[PDB]
Amino acid sequence: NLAPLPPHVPEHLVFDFDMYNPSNLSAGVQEAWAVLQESNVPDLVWTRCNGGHWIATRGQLIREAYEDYRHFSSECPFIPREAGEAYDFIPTSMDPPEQRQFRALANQVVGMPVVDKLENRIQELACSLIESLRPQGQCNFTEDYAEPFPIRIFMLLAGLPEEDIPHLKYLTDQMTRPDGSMTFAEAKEALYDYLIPIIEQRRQKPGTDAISIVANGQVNGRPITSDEAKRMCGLLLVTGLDTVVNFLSFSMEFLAKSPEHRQELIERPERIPAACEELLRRFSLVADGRILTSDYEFHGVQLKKGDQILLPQMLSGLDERENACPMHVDFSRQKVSHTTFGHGSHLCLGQHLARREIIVTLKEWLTRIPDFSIAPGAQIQHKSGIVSGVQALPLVWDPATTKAV
Ligand code: HEM
Ligand SMILES: CC1(C)[C@@H]2CC[C@@]1(C)C(=O)C2
Ligand SMILES: [C-]#N
Ligand SMILES: [K+]
Repeated sequence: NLAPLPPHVPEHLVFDFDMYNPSNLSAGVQEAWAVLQESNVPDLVWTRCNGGHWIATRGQLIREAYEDYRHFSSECPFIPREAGEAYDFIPTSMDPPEQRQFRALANQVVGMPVVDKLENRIQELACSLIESLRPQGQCNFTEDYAEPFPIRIFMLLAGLPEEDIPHLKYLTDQMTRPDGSMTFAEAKEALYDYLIPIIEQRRQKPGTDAISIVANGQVNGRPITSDEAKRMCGLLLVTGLDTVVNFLSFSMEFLAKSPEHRQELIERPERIPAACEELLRRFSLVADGRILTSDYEFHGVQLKKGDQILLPQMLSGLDERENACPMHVDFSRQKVSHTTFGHGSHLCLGQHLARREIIVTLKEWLTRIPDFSIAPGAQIQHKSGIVSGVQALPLVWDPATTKAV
């Protein structure tokens, strides 16, 4: 239901947006969040949904808030409060100065130099998945590619068996888009239950995989603790299993619906990187936030110590103040402004991996299956949460229009 309005919040600022089930969800998840940017809606509103919390609705305030870690702390970054309180992943639950030492370690496992180590495997897996599908003339995109492609790359990098994917993917989904079977804290404890013996094993007998690297790592010249190792590795599983998986489906849904845009990339494949950036703006999908460390007046609004504020990464690039005609996809857009990978000191470490996976998917799919569409009569359903997503994506094509490479 709606939580009682706290005394410090003016009634004129209330807008009861539900981030886990927004009212306009049938029109598409980005469209549903974009209701927060309609002419009647203030820059900063309070929703009584999900325990009650602020929402910044415009890219200027979202950016400003992500920059100001002094007032807007990452200690409690998820809504609802019980999720944000339980949330203890590293580095994401930490503020500078303490956060930074852990970033460098995490960067060692998921950063640009590891994208180079994985380059050929990424390329090979994309091609082999797509070639297997190509003659079928149809697929369920979410299960047949969007999941297996980034997840199998992640499980390889982490040296975890592919048979563990259904369990880990269930747990990860409960943290970002819960179905009600588990609280965030239960899902977290089950993820840690999984990781504890693995971290033990790999500190005793280190391998080359990402878990071994983290668990035997140093932070600013000193040994990482077992606890600390567990809390990153937890973060890495979540990051490996959810965002790219969902983003791929938004992108491919759009391409299936937009022959002109597919055409553009088939005829001008050099535009694929710019196209990746524009889709990252248009189909942005993350929304977490921060907790107020003290009473603070922010843009004429009185925020109180301990208030949660949702700072939707998704909204900055959709803000017409940042990008003209923001719901239009324009691969030639001159300045693509977005905060899809976050903003400030927690800027996504995985972004170089993500872009590689997106760019590879677009190139290799369009090479083999240039001409495809949504299955006739299918209605595509989205789901909203910390990371929003696509429930299912049935595609079809004529195998006669495809090319085995
Ligand atoms: C399209 C795909 C992706 C999107 C949209 C995305 C988005 C984000 C966002 C918005 C944050 C910041 C959260 C905050 O400020 O509270 C973040 C942090 C992070 N991401 Fe990603 N991400 C993607 C892919 C990945 C991948 C594939 C990995 C793993 C290889 C990854 C690893 C991380 C890590 C380790 C952090 C934490 C950095 C820190 O807290 O200092 N991300 N991501
Ligand atoms: C909000 C995020 C995208 C960011 C990386 C994974 C994620 C789900 C987090 O818990 C922090
Ligand atoms: C990041 N996910
Ligand atoms: K916490």
